[PDB]
Amino acid sequence: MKKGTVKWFNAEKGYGFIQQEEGPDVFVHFTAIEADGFRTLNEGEHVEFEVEPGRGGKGPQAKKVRRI
Repeated sequence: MKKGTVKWFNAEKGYGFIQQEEGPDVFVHFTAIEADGFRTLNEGEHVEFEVEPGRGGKGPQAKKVRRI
């Protein structure tokens, strides 16, 4: 499980990328956010994402994202 602030999350297409203390590179989609309402994050806000293996096109994906 990883936690960090988001840098940008395109809701139009349904994709985004979260950044941690260092800002590696995680693949997150609108269908990967688990919140109470509209599945999406906020630019400059904190959110916990669960990097998964066979989930992200590149590898580690936010299989489980949470609003913070």
